[PDB]
Amino acid sequence: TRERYLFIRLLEACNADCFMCDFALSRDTFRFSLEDFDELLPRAVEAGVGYIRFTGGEPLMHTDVAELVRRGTDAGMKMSIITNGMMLPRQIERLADAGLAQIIVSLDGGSAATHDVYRRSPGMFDNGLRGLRAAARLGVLPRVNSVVGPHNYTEMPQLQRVLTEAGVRQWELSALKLERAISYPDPDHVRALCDPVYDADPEHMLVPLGKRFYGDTPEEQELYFSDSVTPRASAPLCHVVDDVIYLDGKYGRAYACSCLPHREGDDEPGGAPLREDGVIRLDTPAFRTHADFFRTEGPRVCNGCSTTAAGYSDDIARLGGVRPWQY
Ligand SMILES: C[S@@+](CC[C@H](N)C(=O)[O-])C[C@H]1O[C@@H](n2cnc3c(N)ncnc32)[C@H](O)[C@@H]1O
Ligand SMILES: Nc1ccn([C@@H]2O[C@H](C(=O)O)[C@@H](O)[C@H](O)[C@H]2O)c(=O)n1
Ligand code: SF4
Ligand code: SF4
Repeated sequence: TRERYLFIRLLEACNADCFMCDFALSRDTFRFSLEDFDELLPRAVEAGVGYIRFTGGEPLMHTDVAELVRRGTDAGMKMSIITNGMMLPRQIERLADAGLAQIIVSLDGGSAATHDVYRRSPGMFDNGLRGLRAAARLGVLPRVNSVVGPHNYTEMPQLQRVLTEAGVRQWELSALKLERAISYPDPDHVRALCDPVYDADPEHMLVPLGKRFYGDTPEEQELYFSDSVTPRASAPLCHVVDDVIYLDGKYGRAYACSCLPHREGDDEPGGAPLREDGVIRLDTPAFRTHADFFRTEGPRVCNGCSTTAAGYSDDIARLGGVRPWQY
């Protein structure tokens, strides 16, 4: 059994205003507690978890995020945080001293003039880049998440050499996901600008993780451009559901991957309950049933997968294993 990733949606509140996320302008009051994390830690330790990644709205708004990293690290967990970067320069020193192993910053443009518009938060791009440079010199692994659609794909060649020059060592480039259909006016122009980004020398240019956001095979690219179906785990099986646990903190839901919490599917809550009798438990029979469904059906029904997770499952299918921070 491999080293698993545990996502915790610490909170839903956020300080940004992104057009594409439900937590834009969220002032929700739920806060995942240190008491919850103390009960969860031994359960994740025996569940084979080696990575705990904090997400949500904006985790740097959680007043305990540094103490959570400190306690997770003291239990042997490789700690990671996904942030929009606005507060990262102010907290990266304390986070690094607390044992933070990886920082993920979400950038959706090659410059402040575009990113700060997409997230409607002037100064967020600049603070994200500072926090990445500061994390690099503090020994933290710097990764960037990018969401790309018709509105910003021409910026990706510029973001690539910005990230490269800044010392970022991992880059997720995944497609915009919305309920409504997403159509590019000219898919050939998307390939003409973005194929060189993926065809760059990884020795000199940061090329993104996993699959290309518009697909790798001609069939995947047709399914993405013509029918807005995002690339997912190929092959017959998805193996991400064995290595990833995503805890929707506010509600009581645990998911077998980091994209299934954002799906629609049924109407009753997705995933499985995190608690059985007020007691936090992992890999419950309901959770194993939830994961078993998407292990078989994921490659066939999942319209909201990410490029990182698709490449993760494929490496398990072809190679039998993944490198440390492949998720
Ligand atoms: C919900 S955010 C929470 C962490 C932090 N607030 C941030 O943005 O980096 C987690 C990731 O999901 C991405 N995301 C948000 N809305 C998305 C969408 N509609 N389609 C694809 N990715 C999305 C964001 O870019 C971010 O990298
Ligand atoms: N509408 C959305 C919004 C976010 N996500 C996923 O959220 C994950 C997280 O919350 O941590 C991220 O790691 C991942 O990059 C992103 O793709 C999604 O799948 N669909
Ligand atoms: S900063 Fe993160 S949580 Fe907030 S609206 Fe943007 S993507 Fe959503
Ligand atoms: S195929 Fe489905 S279950 Fe598997 S990683 Fe992608 S979204 Fe998750």
